[PDB]
Amino acid sequence: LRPRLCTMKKGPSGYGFNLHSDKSKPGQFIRSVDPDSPAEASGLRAQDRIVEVNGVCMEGKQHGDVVSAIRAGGDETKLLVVDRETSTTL
Repeated sequence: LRPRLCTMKKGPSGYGFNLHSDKSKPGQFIRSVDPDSPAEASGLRAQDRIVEVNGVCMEGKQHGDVVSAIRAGGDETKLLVVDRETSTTL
């Protein structure tokens, strides 16, 4: 599965997701997505990692800097996200 774009327009309750850091892995991940939210409708899923915000790479950025990038876009955001890697050599 490859990176997917989730495009959403903000409602009165925001987009409807929680963004958080991981214990082990770098990057900002989707903790949860609210039912019936703009976020859910856009295809965003729990455990997704944010790769880009509005076409800008988020690699190496701290949590607050990804949050600011999302907020800076005003009433809309476009998140390029990927699910967690599921490939292991044994």
